[PDB]
Amino acid sequence: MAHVTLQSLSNNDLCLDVYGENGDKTVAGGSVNGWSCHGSWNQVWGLDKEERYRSRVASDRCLTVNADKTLTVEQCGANLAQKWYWEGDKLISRYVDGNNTRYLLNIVGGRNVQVTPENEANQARWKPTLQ
Amino acid sequence: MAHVTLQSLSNNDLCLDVYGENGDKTVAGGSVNGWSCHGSWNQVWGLDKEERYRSRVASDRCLTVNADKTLTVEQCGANLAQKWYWEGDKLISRYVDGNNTRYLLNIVGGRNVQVTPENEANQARWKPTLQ
Amino acid sequence: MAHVTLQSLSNNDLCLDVYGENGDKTVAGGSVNGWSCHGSWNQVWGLDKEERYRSRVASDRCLTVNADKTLTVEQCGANLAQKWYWEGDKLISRYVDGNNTRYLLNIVGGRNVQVTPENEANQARWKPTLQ
Amino acid sequence: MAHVTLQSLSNNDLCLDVYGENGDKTVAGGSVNGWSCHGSWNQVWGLDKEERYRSRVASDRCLTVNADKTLTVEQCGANLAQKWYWEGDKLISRYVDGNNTRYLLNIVGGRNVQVTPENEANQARWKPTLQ
Amino acid sequence: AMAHVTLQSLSNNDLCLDVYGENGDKTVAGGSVNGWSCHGSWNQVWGLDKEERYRSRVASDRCLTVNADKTLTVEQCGANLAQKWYWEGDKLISRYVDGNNTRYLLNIVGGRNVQVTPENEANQARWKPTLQQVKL
Amino acid sequence: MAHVTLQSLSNNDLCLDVYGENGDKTVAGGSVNGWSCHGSWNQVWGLDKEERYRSRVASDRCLTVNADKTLTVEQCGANLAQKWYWEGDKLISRYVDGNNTRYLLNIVGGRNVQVTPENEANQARWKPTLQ
Amino acid sequence: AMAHVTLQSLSNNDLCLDVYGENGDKTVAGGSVNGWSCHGSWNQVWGLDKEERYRSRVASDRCLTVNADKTLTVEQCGANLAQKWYWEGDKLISRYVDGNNTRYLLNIVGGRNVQVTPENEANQARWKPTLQQ
Ligand SMILES: CC(=O)N[C@@H]1[C@@H](O)[C@@H](O)[C@@H](CO)O[C@H]1O
Ligand SMILES: CC(=O)N[C@@H]1[C@@H](O)[C@@H](O)[C@@H](CO)O[C@H]1O
Ligand SMILES: CC(=O)N[C@@H]1[C@@H](O)[C@@H](O)[C@@H](CO)O[C@H]1O
Ligand SMILES: CC(=O)N[C@@H]1[C@@H](O)[C@@H](O)[C@@H](CO)O[C@H]1O
Ligand SMILES: CC(=O)N[C@@H]1[C@@H](O)[C@@H](O)[C@@H](CO)O[C@H]1O
Ligand SMILES: CC(=O)N[C@@H]1[C@@H](O)[C@@H](O)[C@@H](CO)O[C@H]1O
Ligand SMILES: CC(=O)N[C@@H]1[C@@H](O)[C@@H](O)[C@@H](CO)O[C@H]1O
Repeated sequence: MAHVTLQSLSNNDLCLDVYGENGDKTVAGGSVNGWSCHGSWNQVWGLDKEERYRSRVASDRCLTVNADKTLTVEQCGANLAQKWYWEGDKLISRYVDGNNTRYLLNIVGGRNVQVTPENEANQARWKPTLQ
Repeated sequence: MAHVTLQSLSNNDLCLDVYGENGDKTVAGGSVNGWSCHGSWNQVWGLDKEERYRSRVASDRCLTVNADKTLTVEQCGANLAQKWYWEGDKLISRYVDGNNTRYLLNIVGGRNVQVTPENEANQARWKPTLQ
Repeated sequence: MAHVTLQSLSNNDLCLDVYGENGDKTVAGGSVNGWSCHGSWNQVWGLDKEERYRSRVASDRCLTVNADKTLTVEQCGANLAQKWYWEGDKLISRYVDGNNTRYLLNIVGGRNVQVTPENEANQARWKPTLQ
Repeated sequence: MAHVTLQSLSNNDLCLDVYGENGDKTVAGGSVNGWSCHGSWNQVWGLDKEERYRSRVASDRCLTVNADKTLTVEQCGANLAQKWYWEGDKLISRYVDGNNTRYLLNIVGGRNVQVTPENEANQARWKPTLQ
Repeated sequence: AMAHVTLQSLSNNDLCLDVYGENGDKTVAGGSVNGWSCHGSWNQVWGLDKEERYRSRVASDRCLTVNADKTLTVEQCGANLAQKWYWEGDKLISRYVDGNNTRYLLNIVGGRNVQVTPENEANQARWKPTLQQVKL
Repeated sequence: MAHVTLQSLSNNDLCLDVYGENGDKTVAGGSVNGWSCHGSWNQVWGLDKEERYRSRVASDRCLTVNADKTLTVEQCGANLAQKWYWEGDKLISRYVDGNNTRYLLNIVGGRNVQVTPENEANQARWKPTLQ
Repeated sequence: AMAHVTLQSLSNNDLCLDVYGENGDKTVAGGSVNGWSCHGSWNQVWGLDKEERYRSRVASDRCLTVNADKTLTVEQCGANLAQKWYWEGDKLISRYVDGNNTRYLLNIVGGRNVQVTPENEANQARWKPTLQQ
């Protein structure tokens, strides 16, 4: 498995970053958003055999689409909300709902990163960058 | 032969699952429907050389299309109702009837899984996943 | 040479089968038709270098189209009535006559296998199946 | 050089056959026509580097278009009337004349084989069959 | 392996991308980059690294960098898209982004001045990376 | 270099032939025309690296297009009138004039062989045949 | 080790690119280049180097050069696009640029005169790099 940073190509310096909870980067349920690139453990990810992006902050922390379309790290499971695949420079969630849309990883403003309907995902270019 | 789980890509957590008959998963004629993924043996399957999906619940149990379009596990034979092939993420039965239609493995509501005429199969995406 | 059964994809359970004559399945001139699949000696065939389908029932027995379009096993010779080729899942005779048509291995009714002019051959899908 | 029989696909049992003259199959000028296939030497042919079809009846016997469009075996020379090429199942002579036409090996009635203008050659399908 | 190249214009009969430096010193961080006639010295040799940065051979840790005013400098190497470059045929394209919905191309904007320019206006923007033997 | 006869496919027996001058096949300026095929040295040719067809009649004799479009053998030089290339069964001269047409080796009547404008070259099929 | 080629026209039955030189001296810098019948002497032999220059065998350091007025000379070798050449099929195309926004092609412009000509006017512009060795 390749350890990578997930660096935005829609912003001059933003990487996908485990904010954590109250300084604690290792906590289950910790928030994920954007930050200037520095490649510390909370910015390194690995894509496993189940299409989950595992964080290097600790064991058993997977990038997770939440109901409100925000991002956290959570214990790894089988949910499609934890599955990801690439199409060119688009990073797409396998998450499904009644809206008949694919959801793309996308900068929604400032350092906020969420998933956004494909048609409306305007800052959704990423590069998996080998550490 | 590769042992796989058959996970839905049309539902955020559904796998093809041997319910059995009265809690007994090994019974011939036991029901097959959907359930959340946990990869126990009643959710593991193997596609043999005769295009049958063998269940790991016990020997000689093949995924079978019934006349009412529901699914069971039965003793393995030559019937087309036990034969399956992939097209992309669609899992297609070789079963024929008087409808000039192919039948696709499909979620028809809740955790109910059946085969549905191709034109009407709108929750019929699956991913075979190595165990 | 691959030894196969010839199973219909147009009928849920029918294989090309040597019936024989009066119980005797080794006799030249023995009848060929449809039966449920069991893979026993009288359902096993092999396509030779001369495009003949040889039967496992005895040496020197070839699948043969007759005048009236029924099928028998006969001694192997050079006649086009004994030559067969595949186009996708269609199995076609090289037999010629004055009727401006190709003849396809086909099911008419439910139990009777014969060859049929192509344009009327509505249940003519087959699968050569190893073992 | 691969030796073949030249079997018709427009007739259920006809091969190109050196008749000879008065029982002698080896004689120069000997007639060529059709016969049921038996694969003896007077039905075996080889395409040489000059595109001549050499008969196995004897040395130096090539399939030759005569001025009346009948066929004989003759001593091998450079004339286009001895040159042949395939195009699908059509076997075409390089013979030229003022008729703006290609001449195809063709059954013209019964066991008579001649070459015929392409737009009128109705029984002109052949298959070279390896021995 | 990183190839040492000159970046020669195909839109001007004799212009290479060149570290001007400052005050005669070609090694300074923040030194200007523009065009000059080709001579292939170290301040004209470049190498594309695994992070898509064009490193100058003039000194360690000098990367071709798009500035806010679209001029070019060499700067200490980091992660910013302003230092990332990719080829499409003979166009050398910056990964720099802003609100103008455009790609920026390496472009001669007049005389020996080289900047990046919006794609639809980049008329002297053809380049050839040319393998250059480097003397130690 | 591969020695060939240049045999016509537009005439049942014609090969490109060095006639010579006064019975002498070796003379520079000797005429080239057609003749029945016998494969003696005045009918054997070799295409060299300069695209010249060298005759085996004698050293330093190349097939040459003359201003009047007749053919000779001449001392080998650099002129395009001595260069030839194949497209399919057409043999084309590199010869140029102000008419902006390509010239093809062509039978123009009986055993007369010349070069002819491409559009009008109707007996211009050739086969380079290995000796 | 550059392959020895002549640059022979396919638009004229016998014309090669040829260093005329000056007053019989084929080695001189700024020597004129035009056409002549093909004889393969060193003033007609060329080599394409790694910088896309056609070097003449008349002397060290002599490259085929497009001049401002579109005539051709041999000159000391340098980096100028005016000395760079590439092939597309039987067209030999210069990298020279100017204000006209055209590619320039090696072209016969009358008798033995060879220049470069704008692409869409170049009617005697077919060439074959012909191997000598
Ligand atoms: C080096 C490091 O961990 N820095 C983190 C940063 O990546 C980001 O997560 C931020 C969120 O507020 O907090 C910082 O402490
Ligand atoms: C771990 C396990 O076997 N769980 C099964 C489940 O897969 C499903 O078959 C369900 C049907 O009602 O019954 C459960 O007991
Ligand atoms: C089990 C078995 O072999 N059954 C054969 C069947 O294949 C078919 O040929 C039939 C025709 O009457 O005869 C049976 O004896
Ligand atoms: C076995 C054999 O060679 N049979 C030949 C047959 O091929 C055919 O040429 C025929 C002509 O009338 O004569 C037979 O003797
Ligand atoms: C030999 C050399 O380095 N020449 C440089 C040139 O490359 C360019 O940078 C110029 C900037 O004004 O200064 C010159 O001194
Ligand atoms: C064997 C031989 O060389 N025969 C030549 C023939 O090929 C042709 O050139 C003819 C023209 O008149 O003259 C003959 O003498
Ligand atoms: C054999 C030889 O070198 N002849 C040259 C010719 O190549 C050409 O350069 C010409 C220009 O006027 O001058 C001649 O002296």
